[PDB]
Amino acid sequence: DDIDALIEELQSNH
Amino acid sequence: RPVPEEYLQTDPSYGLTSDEVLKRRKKYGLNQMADEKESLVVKFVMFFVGPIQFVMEAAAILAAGLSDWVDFGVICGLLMLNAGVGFVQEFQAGSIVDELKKTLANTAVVIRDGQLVEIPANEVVPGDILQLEDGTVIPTDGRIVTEDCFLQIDQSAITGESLAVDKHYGDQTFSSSTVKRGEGFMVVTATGDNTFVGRAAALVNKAAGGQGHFTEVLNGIGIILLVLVIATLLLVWTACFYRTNGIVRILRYTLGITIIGVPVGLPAVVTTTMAVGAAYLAKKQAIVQKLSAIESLAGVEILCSDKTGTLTKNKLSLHEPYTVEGVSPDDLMLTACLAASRKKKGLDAIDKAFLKSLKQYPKAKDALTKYKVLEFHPFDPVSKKVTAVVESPEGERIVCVKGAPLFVLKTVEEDHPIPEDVHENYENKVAELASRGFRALGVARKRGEGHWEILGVMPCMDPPRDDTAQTVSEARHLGLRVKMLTGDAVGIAKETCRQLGLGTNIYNAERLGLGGGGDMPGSELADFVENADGFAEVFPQHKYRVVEILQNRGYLVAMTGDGVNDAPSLKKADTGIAVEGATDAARSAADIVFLAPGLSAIIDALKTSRQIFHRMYSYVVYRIALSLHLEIFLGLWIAILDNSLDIDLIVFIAIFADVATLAIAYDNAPYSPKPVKWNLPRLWGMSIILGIVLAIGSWITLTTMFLPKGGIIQNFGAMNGIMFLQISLTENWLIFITRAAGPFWSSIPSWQLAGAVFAVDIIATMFTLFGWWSENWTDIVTVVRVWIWSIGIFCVLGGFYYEMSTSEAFDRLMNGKPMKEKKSTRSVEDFMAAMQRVSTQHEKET
Repeated sequence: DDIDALIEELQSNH
Repeated sequence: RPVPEEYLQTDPSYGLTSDEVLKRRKKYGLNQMADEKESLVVKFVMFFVGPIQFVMEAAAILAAGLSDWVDFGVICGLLMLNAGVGFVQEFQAGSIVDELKKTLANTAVVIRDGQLVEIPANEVVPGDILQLEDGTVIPTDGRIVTEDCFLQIDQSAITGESLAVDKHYGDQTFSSSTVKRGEGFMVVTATGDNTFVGRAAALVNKAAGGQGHFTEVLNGIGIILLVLVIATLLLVWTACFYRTNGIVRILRYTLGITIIGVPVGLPAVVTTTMAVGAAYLAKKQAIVQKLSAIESLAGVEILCSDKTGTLTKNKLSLHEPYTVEGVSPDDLMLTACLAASRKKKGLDAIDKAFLKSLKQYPKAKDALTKYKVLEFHPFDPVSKKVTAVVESPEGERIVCVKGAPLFVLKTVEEDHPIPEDVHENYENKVAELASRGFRALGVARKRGEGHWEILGVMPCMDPPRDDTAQTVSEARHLGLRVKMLTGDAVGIAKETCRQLGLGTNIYNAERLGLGGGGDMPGSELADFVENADGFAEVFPQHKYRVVEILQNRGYLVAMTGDGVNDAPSLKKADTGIAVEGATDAARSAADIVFLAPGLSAIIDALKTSRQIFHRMYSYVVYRIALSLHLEIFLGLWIAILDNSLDIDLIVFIAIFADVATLAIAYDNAPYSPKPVKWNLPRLWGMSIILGIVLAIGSWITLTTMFLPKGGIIQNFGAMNGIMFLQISLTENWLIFITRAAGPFWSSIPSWQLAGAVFAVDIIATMFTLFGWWSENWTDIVTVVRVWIWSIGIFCVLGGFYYEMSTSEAFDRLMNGKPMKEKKSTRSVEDFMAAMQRVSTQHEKET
C-alpha cells in the first residue's frame, strides 16, 4: 500500500 | 520511416539481446549525426553552379582575353563577393544546425539479456529499452513504457529556460532532454536522422538548395527584378545610342547597372533564413514538415484549437469543494479519501485527483494514516457509490460513502430526513456545478450507530493549463482569434470559455449546422462560424466544415489535431498543427508538428515564425529597395548627364549591400503583431517608394554638387567618392529601417547588425577620405556633412516607412481592392445580439 509515498509521488511536482 | 511497433514491444525486466542489438545496428545504425567536411569544395561550388555564375565567369574569361583588366577585376570581385556571402550564409546555417544537433551527454544505461549495463549513447538502437533515472539525459527519441511514478522531463529545455513537462505511460519522450524527476523505462523509436530533431536538421540540410512556396515567390520576385533591370538597361542603352558612344562605354555602363540591379543573393539568403528559422522552431518544440509552413504559421489569422490537449491539462483535477455548514473542508476531504481503496489498483481518475489535491489539506494527510480500513466495497455502477468501513484510532467504526450527488443524498435521506433548506441548497449547488461542467461527487459518513451525515460535493474537471489565460490574452494581442473545439456540451464548454476569458460564445457543432443540416442560412452560418468563440460537441466531420467555411472567407486557419480522424482537417487547414501525443497519421498529415503540449508553446512558435518571416521580409524589402534606388539613380544619371559611378565603386556598393546579409541572421528579431501574408503588391509599393526616396536624395546630392564653389564640397573632394559614400550610407542604413516591426526607433538593432553596418560605413568613409578607386581626395568636413545628409535621408525613410507600412490605405491602393464591405454600424450590434441569443438557445438545448 504505502499511501503517503503514493501521495508524494502523485504530487512529485514541487 | 517510423520503426514498427513489434520492435518496441520488449520486456522491461529482461530487455533486448546482444545478437539482435547487432542485427538492428546493421538495420538502423548508431545514434550519431552524420558529419561532412567539404569546406574547400563548397567555395567553388558557389562559383560554378547557378546560370548567372556560368554566364558571368564566361564574361570574365572573355574580358581577360580582350586584355581589359578593369572589367576582369569587376567580374572577379563580383564572383568573390557572391562566393563569400554564400559561404558565410551556409556556414551560419551549419553552425546553427550543429548547435541544434549538439548532444554530448551520452551515458546510456540499458539492460541486455536481463543484465543492466552502461554503454555510450551511440551504441543504442531503435526498438530498445533504456533505464531512466533522476537527472539523466535522453539520447534518442522514445516513449515511456513503464509507469510506477510519473516522470518530469525538460523536453522544452533547449534554450536557457527549462519549462519542464510531465510524462506518463504512453507519453512520447524526446532526445536532447534532461529528466528533472522520476524514473522508469523507455522504448526508443528513432536514433538518428529519424528523430524529429534529426529530421529537422536533415530537412534544413536538404532545403539548403531551396524548395517550397517561398521558392515560387522568390522566382516571382526575381522575375520582376529582372524586368526592372531590363527596363533600366533599355533606358541607358537608348540614351547612349542617342549620343554616339563607344561600345566599350555602353558595355561598362550595362555592367555597372547589372552589378546592382539584380540581387543574386535573394534566393540563397531567403532559403538560409527559412533554414535557420526551421532550426529555431525546432528549438521551440515545433518541427515544420515543410519550410513553407514557417510562412504559413506566420500569416495565420484564426487558430482553432482543441480543448482537451492544449487549453486544458487533460488531468481530471479537484476544485474548491462545497461543504455543509459545520463540516470543515479538511474533514470532508479526509472522509472522501478514506472512501478510496488503499491499494493503488482500482483507483480511477477521481480518486487520483482526490489524493493529489490532498496537499491543500494537511490535517487529512496526517489523519488518514490513523484509520485502519476494515472493509471496502468498490465502485458499483448500480449504486454509483464507493463504500469503506474503517476503524478509528478511538475504536469507532466509520462508514465512508462517496458517489453520485443524487444517490448519496438519497442514501442519507433513506436513514434520516435531511432538513429541507440543506437539501435545497445542495441541489442548487449540484445543478450549478452541472452548468459549469464540474463532475460532482457527493460524500457522506456514518459514525457507529449514528445517523448518516452528508458533508458536501466534489467538483472535478480538467483545469485550464497554467499558462493559458495569459496565452489566450497574448494571442489576442497577436491579432489572431482563438476558437476552442471540444467534444463536450455547450454548457460544459461555456465555463471553460469563461475560465480562459475567450468570450463564452459557443455553439453545438451539429445543431448550428456544419453537417449539411440546420435551417440557418448559409451566409448567416458562415458569419456565425467566423465570429464564434468556439464550438461544442465538435466532431471530425465538423472540423473540416469549419476549416472550409473559414477559408472561404479568406482567413488563414491553423487547426490542431490529435487523432487520426483529424487528418483531413489538418490537410484542409492552412497550417495543420499536430499537438503533443498526436497519432503518427496526424503528424504525417500535419504541416507543423508540435512537441510541448499547451497553447503557450503554439503561440511561442507562432511568435518565432513571425520573427523569421519579418527577418526575411525585411531583407527582401531592403535589397529590392536598394536595387530600385541604384537602378533609378544610375539610369537617370546616364540618361540625362551621360555619366555614372566608377565600376569598381559600384562593386564596392554591391559588396556593402551584401555584407548586411552576414549580420541579418544575427540580429534581434522584432515580430509584427498583426499577421504577415507576403503582401507582394504592398511589398513592391513599399520598395518602389523607398527606392524613389533614395534616388531623390542621391539626385539632390548630384544637383548640389554640380553647382560651382563645390555645392557640397567644402574645400576639395571627389564626385565619385562623395556619391559613393552617400549611396553607401543611405543604402546600408535601410536595413535598420526594414528590420523594425514598426518605426525604426521602436526596436534597437542587435550589436552584430549595427556593428556590421557601422563597419561598412567606416570603410566607405575611409574610401572617400583617401580617395581609393576615386579621382581625388575628399576632406573630412564634406564627409561629415554627407553623413548628416544621409542621416536626414534615413529619418525621412523612417517617416515614409512608418506612415506607409502601418497604413491600411496604402495596402488597399497597392492591392487595388476596395474598402472591404463596411458593414452597417448598427447591424453588427444586432448580429452580436443574435449570436448571444443562439448561444443561449444552444445552452438551453442540453
